[PDB]
Amino acid sequence: MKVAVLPGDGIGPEVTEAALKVLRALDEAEGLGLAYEVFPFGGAAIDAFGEPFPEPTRKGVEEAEAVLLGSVGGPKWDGLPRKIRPETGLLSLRKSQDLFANLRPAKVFPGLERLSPLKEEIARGVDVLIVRELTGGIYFGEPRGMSEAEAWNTERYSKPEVERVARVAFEAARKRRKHVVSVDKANVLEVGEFWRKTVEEVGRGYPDVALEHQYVDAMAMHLVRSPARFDVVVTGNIFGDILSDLASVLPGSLGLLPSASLGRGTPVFEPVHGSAPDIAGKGIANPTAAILSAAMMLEHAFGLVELARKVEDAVAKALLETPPPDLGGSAGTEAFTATVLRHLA
Amino acid sequence: MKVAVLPGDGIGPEVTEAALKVLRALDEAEGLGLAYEVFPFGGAAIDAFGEPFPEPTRKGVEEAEAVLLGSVGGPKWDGLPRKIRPETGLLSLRKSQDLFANLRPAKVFPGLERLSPLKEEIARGVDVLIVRELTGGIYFGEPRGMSEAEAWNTERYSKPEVERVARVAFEAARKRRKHVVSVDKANVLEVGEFWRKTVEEVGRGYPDVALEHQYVDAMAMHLVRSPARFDVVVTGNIFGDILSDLASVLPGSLGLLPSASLGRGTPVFEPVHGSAPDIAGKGIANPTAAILSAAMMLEHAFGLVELARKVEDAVAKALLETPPPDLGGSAGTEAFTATVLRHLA
Repeated sequence: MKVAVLPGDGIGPEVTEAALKVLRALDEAEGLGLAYEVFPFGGAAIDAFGEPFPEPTRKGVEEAEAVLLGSVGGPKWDGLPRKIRPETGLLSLRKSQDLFANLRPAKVFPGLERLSPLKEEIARGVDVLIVRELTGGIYFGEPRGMSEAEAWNTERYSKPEVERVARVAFEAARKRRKHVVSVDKANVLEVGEFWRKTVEEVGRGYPDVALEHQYVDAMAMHLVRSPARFDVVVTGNIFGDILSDLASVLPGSLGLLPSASLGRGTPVFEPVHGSAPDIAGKGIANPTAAILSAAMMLEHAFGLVELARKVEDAVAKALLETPPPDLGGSAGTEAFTATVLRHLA
Repeated sequence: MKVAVLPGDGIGPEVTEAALKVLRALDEAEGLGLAYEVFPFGGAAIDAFGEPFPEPTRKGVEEAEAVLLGSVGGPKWDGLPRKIRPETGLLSLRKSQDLFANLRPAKVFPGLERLSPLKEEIARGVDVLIVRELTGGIYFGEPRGMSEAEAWNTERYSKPEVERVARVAFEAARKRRKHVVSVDKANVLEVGEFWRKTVEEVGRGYPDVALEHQYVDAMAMHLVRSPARFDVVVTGNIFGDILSDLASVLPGSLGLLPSASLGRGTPVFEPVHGSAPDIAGKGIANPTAAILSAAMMLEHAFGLVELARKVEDAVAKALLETPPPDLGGSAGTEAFTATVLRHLA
């Protein structure tokens, strides 16, 4: 299990250690054969190499089976030239690995329905995985341009692009509840038609997975009204953005949202929360996302689905017994991780 | 005050009269000078002239200062060829009047928070009005096409298109809580920056209306997290399409949603609910959306903001006191209407 650990800035190092504590334990039990090395990345990397994504790291992730990222960025490095901005390190990582699918789970752990904006009958059971396309669509399609009279942008999609992301969606589904729902606007847009069409074809290869189609506007409604009825959701770029964020407000807290990016190269797992520099070092940083990103790494990168669950359950019960400050608690980073490890046994 | 009443099909004429009953009542007390006429539309016009939007009607809307539409379409005409479909009548009526702005308000009536999918604390105070541009956007942008290997579509906007819709939003804000919120994807799309700068200018014409800009993805979260902080939300076609659908679930029931379509021609005010033939006749039809549509006509078509407010409140109280079947109640259409009419005095 070769893991490249890029802790990053702010609280990154704090929560990453917490995730590593859980992994080191699981290894001391199941005998996974872990083998990690931490690398400088983002702001940290900048202050030592003058670049957010140095070569020793670029090579380190190039030879690791998976990369566990912490946070990146901080008011200090935020105003530099785009070429060396800490955010640019992430783009360069993604690009170098051809990571085209971005996975974002939203789950209302049994017991924390209180935190959800939704009523408790509707939040109870939410566990949706939003798979989005990261490298195409209106966001990158040309032409694009402006004037004083008009502006324009082109949403373009090609077969290979839709097939790739469609496959990660069906594969992901295979490990979950076997239901996929492709989102598009086939009723009005050519690209919608093209998307629906290509997904269907790809769906043929996974006849054991329940496929469904939903227009983006009709889907925006269901996520609020009845999110619990969904498993995997797969959609194009910009719609992936809108649906991911709409899905993220369901659980009720940024600190319990892991994330992942799969593609041709080394997969990247990392929390969705920011660096939170002004709380960095004080301890008290919520490690739920990082630990859950690790859970995701086990499930996806190494396909140990069963262990990923064991971890999630442990952090599930952990959030109820010793809620970290964010959830109105005291359990700091170190204490909380401990309570996870207790249940992990 | 000339109103062209196009009852429509299904419960169309049932809910519309209720509205008209209230408009007559208001006409007496407040000395309005109401002057309306009912013309055949949708299936009814097909049943009489052989087309959904026959010339006699088309003339009526042009002579009128506002149209009060009911519902349209049903099983009897669904099996008709496109050119004659009742749905096609709408497109004809909209196109003919140059209707470019679509106003869809969503509001959680005090006391009826239990229906919302949101928690009572969040869903309380919701009174958001979404203005969406209908004639531009990726929906009708060119170049747009599909092949065997790829599909493309052009999101395109011009100063004339963005300026005219923005104005309807500002004008709308003044009659409301004076705040306006434009939604775009300016951080990555050339059209979004263009939309933002253009709305920013139009905005300098209403120094009183508070203006804030928000990315479409961020807005999808805000409407769920805290919909009670928004007054008028203005945006483009597709984005407006999604946001309206989203905001619609907030109230809890489709029957309480009125809508309007302003433009260069005769404005159109109608309920979002379908024709519901399966209840057309046997009372029970909730006339709320219709009455609200009439109230919407007064504020927007005739500027009687005050008298509009009066109706909204009356109907509001009527919901608690005499809830219609579809709101767990028993009050029939006439029954309900009377209670509304009671509170109008």
